[PDB]
Amino acid sequence: LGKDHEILRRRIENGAKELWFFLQSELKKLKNLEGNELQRHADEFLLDLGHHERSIMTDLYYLSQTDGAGDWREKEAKDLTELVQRRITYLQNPKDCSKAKKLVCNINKGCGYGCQLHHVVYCFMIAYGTQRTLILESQNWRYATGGWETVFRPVSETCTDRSGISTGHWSGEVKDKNVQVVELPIVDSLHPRPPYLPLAVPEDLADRLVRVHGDPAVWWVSQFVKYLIRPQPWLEKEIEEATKKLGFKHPVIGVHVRRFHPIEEYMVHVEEHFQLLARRMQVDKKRVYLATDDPSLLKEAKTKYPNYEFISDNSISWSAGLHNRYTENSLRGVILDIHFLSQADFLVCTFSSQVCRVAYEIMQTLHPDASANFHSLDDIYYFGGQNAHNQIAIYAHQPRTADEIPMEPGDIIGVAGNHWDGYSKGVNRKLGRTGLYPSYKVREKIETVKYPTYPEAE
Amino acid sequence: LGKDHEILRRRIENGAKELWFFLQSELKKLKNLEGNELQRHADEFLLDLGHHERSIMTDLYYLSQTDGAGDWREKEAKDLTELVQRRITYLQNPKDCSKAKKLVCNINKGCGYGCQLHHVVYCFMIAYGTQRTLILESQNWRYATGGWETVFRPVSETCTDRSGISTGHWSGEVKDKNVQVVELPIVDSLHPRPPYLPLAVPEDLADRLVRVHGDPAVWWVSQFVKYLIRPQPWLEKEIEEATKKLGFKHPVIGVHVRRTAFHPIEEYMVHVEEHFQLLARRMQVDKKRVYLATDDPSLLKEAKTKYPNYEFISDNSISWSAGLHNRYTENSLRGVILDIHFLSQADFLVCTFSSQVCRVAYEIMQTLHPDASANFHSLDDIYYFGGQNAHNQIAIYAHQPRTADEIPMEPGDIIGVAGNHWDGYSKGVNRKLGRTGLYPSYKVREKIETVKYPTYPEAE
Repeated sequence: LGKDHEILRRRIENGAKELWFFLQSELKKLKNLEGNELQRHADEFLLDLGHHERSIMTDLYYLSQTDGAGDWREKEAKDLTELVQRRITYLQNPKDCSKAKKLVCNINKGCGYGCQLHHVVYCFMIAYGTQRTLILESQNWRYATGGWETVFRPVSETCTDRSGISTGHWSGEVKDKNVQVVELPIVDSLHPRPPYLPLAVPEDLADRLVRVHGDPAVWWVSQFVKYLIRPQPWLEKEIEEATKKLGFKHPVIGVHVRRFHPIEEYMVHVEEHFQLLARRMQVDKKRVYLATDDPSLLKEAKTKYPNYEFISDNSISWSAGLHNRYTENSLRGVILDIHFLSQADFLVCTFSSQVCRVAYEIMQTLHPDASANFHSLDDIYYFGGQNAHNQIAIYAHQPRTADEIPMEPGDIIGVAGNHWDGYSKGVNRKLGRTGLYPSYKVREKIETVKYPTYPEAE
Repeated sequence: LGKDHEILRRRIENGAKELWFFLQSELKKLKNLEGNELQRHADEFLLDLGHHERSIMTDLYYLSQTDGAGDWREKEAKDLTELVQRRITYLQNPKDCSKAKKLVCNINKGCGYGCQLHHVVYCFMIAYGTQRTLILESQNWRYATGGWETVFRPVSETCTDRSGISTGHWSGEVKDKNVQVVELPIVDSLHPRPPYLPLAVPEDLADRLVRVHGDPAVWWVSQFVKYLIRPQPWLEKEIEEATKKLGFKHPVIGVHVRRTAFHPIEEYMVHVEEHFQLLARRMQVDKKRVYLATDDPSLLKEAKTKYPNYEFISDNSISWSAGLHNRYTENSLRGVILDIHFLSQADFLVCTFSSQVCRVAYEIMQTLHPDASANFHSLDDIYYFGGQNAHNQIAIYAHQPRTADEIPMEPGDIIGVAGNHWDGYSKGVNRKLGRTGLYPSYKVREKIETVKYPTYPEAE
């Protein structure tokens, strides 16, 4: 046992105990107050509770790093991603492309870039589960009519055509067993649905992922996002150029405001996380990378928060003007916004937005475990077309109001979202009742699927 | 890293985060309430907070045990005890008693049993640090005039005689280097004071102690209590007989109510009930049992009627099991020994640490578990040893006072702690500023003190 590990564990334990002592005393005094004197004491109470709670979270962070734990998690998370990327590269590059089993995906889904990119991810994951090389068709792509390879590297180096003896639309893995080239439609009306969909994770990787990562579902999704967005050299140059031009530097918190939530809703979580980071590092300046579709928000945020340095992409052209002809005008902004949001140390946004979801997923590829480096103002993490997200009640709950649902340990709860107020909303599937329940009284139900493991990739 | 260790660490982290969400939401609702709506909401707020807080503590307990941590902590605590007890046994049993350096302690201090036992402990710790065999003088002991050896084993098997070529009262370890037999007085007016006193721990054990125990100071004190209270075979049979006669079984919480400051029984039982609610999260509590030791003869009846679901066990004996032993021990010694025993054997201790008896029980409790430093709640004082050196802390987070009763602090300020008010604030002196007042208990860290004790390597 590590000495620092035990010191930190006891201070976390005693810190939470002193917090319980503090809460009982101040709440007792709070009961004998009225009116304006009650307002001040409650506000001072909350300010004192914030620093106390952040000291517990700080010791918890030190605990996750102490006695070689941080180095092991970086090493283990690096081996897991290198294993998956090697499996994907092996699948994507068969020796003879003319006799390879293939799955065809068309990027031209009737939606925006964030939704279109998630379409190819859902394509890629199903291709991975069916042992089919992913062939991406992207002619007349709305963001770059030259195709996908105009911006990113091709999804394969040896097999990029759709030649084969037989071709058919998706109708089932067993039914399409002897169909060489299977065309996959959008997830909206896919039938039959294979098991190779979020939020399940590969059964052969589940034990190692749960040990290393707080949300293995996003990590699995992120491995296909990571492979897809391997940039062409010109784009890699542009990204490095924008980093120098914009002065993107750490520490920095990414904020994505899609437009309704005022800027103050986003900033109260930015200010709170900067106070947390200040407990364990020097914060030279509070930096926020602002990505928004509201052009009047940048000047609103700068004047409302004069002690914050706001970094944002306002360019009307690529660094090299030659690239303006091959990419649609709005592709530059979304690629840069998603990049810098994914590079940030913390992400404040709304997970109902595809753009923040993509940035959150890429963030998981840049750190051993960045599952908690976010705060969404509405939805929890999800993937379009995922199977049902279920939780398991660990502690009993008896409803206080009619809006709450009862829970017994072992009950399967289908969560709709987290209200970030101590309660979550969902359906108790054992009863068919939908309502609120304490968020701490449930745990996540991690699903697994028997994927191919591709032993030849070694 | 172990999988359960990582799952528990995250659930503790996420459980604390959801607690912060819950606190922010409900406190914002409380700001817009009046009268009975405010009272009823806060009470339901407290009830929800308690269960939520106990789930975090429960996960923290599981964290302390996962992936072989519990078994390792037990074997390491066992090795540290057997090492110290070997060193004490080696010192106390020299081959040639006539030539051995000695320290003479007289048990007949003008105070009660708890105070007298701690006097010998303070003797034994100094004798350990000065490499002198402890010679215990206990004739006309007010609890057993036949001597200390009437109840417990003698402190030595080979050297209980006080012969030496020279003798003198304590005048300092340097001046007494050639005084073979040194008489040590009470700690009250001891001059000069040696470094072998609480709350410092031996520096050769300090690293392993901090790694394994939450309060190494009590553990170091408990080693000398453990060696002294080695019972004679008849006392060992009495304790075994009283255990069966009282029905003492686990789980059980020890409660000591000394009333000769007054605390109502509810002041103790709120922490008794809270700890049983905690234990009910990780074990099936067949019955809420309490061992009650008190100097108030009417309290046992009061506790039974006010808490009908509790099984109250207490010492009520008028004599030993074997009546022969009544003739050699004073009547009150039986109750104190049995109370200290069963309080120390309890899974949790609720009392007032200003009472010597509860402190003795808390110290002995440390010899019964790997780390029982947190298995208590005192209604007043924090732990202390009579005559200890200044108990200091180190401020780790800055504090700006809100009221005139608070003191400011900066990281690194040595804080002399006077006590913990158990309301989030402690009371002490900022020695840098010379100011005394309140400060948040979580903003300071314990300052562990070390002393170069002899290590007695020949004892291996």
